[PDB]
Amino acid sequence: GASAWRRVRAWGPWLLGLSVAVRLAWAYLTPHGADLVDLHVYVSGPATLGHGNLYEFTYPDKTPDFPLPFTYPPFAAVVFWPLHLIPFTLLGLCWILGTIAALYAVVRLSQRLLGFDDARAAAVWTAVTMWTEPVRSTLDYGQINVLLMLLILLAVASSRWWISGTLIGLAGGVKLTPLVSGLYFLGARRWTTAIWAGVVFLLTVVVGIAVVGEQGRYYFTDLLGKPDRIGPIATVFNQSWRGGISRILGHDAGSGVLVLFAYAVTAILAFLAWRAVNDRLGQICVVEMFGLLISPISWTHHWVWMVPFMVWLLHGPWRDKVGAKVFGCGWLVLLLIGVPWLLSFAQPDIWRIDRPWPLAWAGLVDIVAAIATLTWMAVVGRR
Repeated sequence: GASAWRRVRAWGPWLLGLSVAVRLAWAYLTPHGADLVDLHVYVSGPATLGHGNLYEFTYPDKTPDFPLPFTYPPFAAVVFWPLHLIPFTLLGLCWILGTIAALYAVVRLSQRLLGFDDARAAAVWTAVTMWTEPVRSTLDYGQINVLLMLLILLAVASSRWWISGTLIGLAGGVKLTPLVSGLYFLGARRWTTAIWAGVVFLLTVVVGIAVVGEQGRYYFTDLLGKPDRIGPIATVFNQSWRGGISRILGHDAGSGVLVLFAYAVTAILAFLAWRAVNDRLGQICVVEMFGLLISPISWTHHWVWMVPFMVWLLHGPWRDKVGAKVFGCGWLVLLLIGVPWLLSFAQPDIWRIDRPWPLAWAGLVDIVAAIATLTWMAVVGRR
C-alpha cells in the first residue's frame, strides 16, 4: 500500500514530535530514566582533571554493583572538560535533545546520500527508529553513538578531503570504535582523506597526552583496550562475535582459535558484501556492520549504524529485490522488539558466562542476523 506510505510520510513532523515528547517525558518522569550513567561518567571524568585520578576514577553512584569507569580516550576527557562547566540537568536535557537531533540529521544525511531529500520521511524514520534497541539504549545511557554516527556520515557526505578527514579523525579520537569507518574510505580509494583522518586521530592522541597526561598514559601498551575493564564480555548485550561465542562457550575464548575462525569468516563475508554494493551509504553501512561484529566490545547501543542500513535497504538502490525488503523488515522487527534486551533478563547476572542451550543460542541472535545479511548480500552480488 503505497497510498498509506504517502499518508504516513505526510504525518512525519507530528509523529517525530510525538516520539520526542514521549521520550522526554519518560526520561524526566521516571526514576533512572534520566540516570545517564555514561553522561555522568563523561561529566565526572574531566571534573577530576588535574588531580591524577581520572582513569583510576570509578562511578558506582548510579550502579553500585558495577562501578562505571572512564574508559574513553584522554582526548574525550579533553573534549568533555567544558561539560564540567555546565549544571548536570542543563547538560542532560541538552544531550537528549542533541541525540534526537543527531538521529534526525543522520537520517536526513542518509536520504541525501541515497539521492533524495525528504524532511517528512526523515521525521517518520527518526520516530520509528527512535525506539530501536540501539537508539533507546544510547538515549537511556547517554552514550555518544548517534553523535559519532552523525559525524561519520557528515564526513562521508562531504567530498572535501579536509572536512571528511577531520570529522573522521576527531570522532575516532573521542571513541576508538568508529575508527573502523575509516576502512570505508580505504575502500572508496580516498587515500588522502584516510591519511588526514589518521593524522587527526594522532593529533587527538597528542592532545590527550598533553592535557590528560601524567594520569592517563600507556593507553595502547599494558592496556590494549582490554575488553574486561570496559565491561562484561559474555553479557548478551555484547553482540559482537566475542560476546556470543562466550555465551555458547561458558568461558571467554577471546583470541582463541574458534573465535579467530569466526573473525576470518565474517571478514570474508563483509568483504563480499561490500563488493556487492556500489553506493556510498551501502558501503559505509556494510563497513560499520562489520565493525560492530569485529570490535571486542559492541554493546547493543553501539549498533546504531543499523538505522542507516535499514534506510539503505528500504530506500537505497536495492528497494525492489525480494531479499532487500525481506531483510529490511527483518531488521526492523528484530531491532524494534529487541531479542538481546529480552534475553538479558534470563541470565543470572551480567557476570555469568555459563548458559544452557536456549539462553546461549538465542544470544547469537544479532550475530546470526548480521551474518545472514552479509551472506545474502555476497551471494546476490556474486550472482
